[PDB]
Amino acid sequence: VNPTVFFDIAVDGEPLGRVSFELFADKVPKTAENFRALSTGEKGFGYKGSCFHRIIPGFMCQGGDFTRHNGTGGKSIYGEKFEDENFILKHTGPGILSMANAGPNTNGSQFFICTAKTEWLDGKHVVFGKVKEGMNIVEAMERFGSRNGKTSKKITIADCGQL
Repeated sequence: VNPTVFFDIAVDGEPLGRVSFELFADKVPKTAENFRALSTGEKGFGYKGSCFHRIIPGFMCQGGDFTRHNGTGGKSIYGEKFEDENFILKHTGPGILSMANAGPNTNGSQFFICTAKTEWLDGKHVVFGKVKEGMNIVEAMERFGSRNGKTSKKITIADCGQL
């Protein structure tokens, strides 16, 4: 019953593979719905064509800034920001999908895919999904990151939607 969405990833425009995510709409419905709708584009804006602007191997892949492409932009389907819905779910290991923010109750569209256990983010970032298929594709993306987060090739969401 929880929705599944997919990203088709490209590296300098060459297809890499597909990642799918289960979104925990049963526990964080408002946060899950934002990501779902941005993945389908159904409200007229969303993730298709956007990049992963920050990738730190052994930590996380960050994306979702579809307005400024660098970590300073994005917006949710509810407005420019929305509240921290709850902190029921924790950052338990690789494959966790969590919201980026700039302080309490500042969620927009940016997110990150953890590639390690990040327990120091518990209670500060809302966890709302996990990788279901294609964790190997996330691992492949990670190799284009660097310690300061700048990517060596352009990592883009070439297509996305709901399965």
